[PDB]
Amino acid sequence: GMSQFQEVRPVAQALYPTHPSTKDALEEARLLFPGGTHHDFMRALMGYHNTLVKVMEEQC
Amino acid sequence: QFQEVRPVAQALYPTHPSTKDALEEARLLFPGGTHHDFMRALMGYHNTLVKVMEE
Ligand SMILES: [Cl-]
Ligand SMILES: [Cl-]
Repeated sequence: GMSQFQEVRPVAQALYPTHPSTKDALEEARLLFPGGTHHDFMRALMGYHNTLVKVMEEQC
Repeated sequence: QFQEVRPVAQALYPTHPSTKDALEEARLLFPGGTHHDFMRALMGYHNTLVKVMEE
């Protein structure tokens, strides 16, 4: 386990940006991680997307 | 290049059991650069998606 990563609840997180759209958020993430492949980039980001959608949906 | 992704499951891509696990899987794919930049990228996405989902 990588202990620098803790569970992030489906609420706004201070000290990190918020973008106009998921499109924009992907654009800005790609600027920070421009090297390495489009495939790996989407796997990383969409894996997070899918996970967060499931977490949000499963709550009450 | 990119298009807006709705706050729904994307069948082409994996799903993980927790946001910790999804961050770990993302860091395996992108081990370079600072923790700060990694989080700016991933939490920027988190914040954006949360805001759409919350209202
Ligand atoms: Cl850990
Ligand atoms: Cl890290």
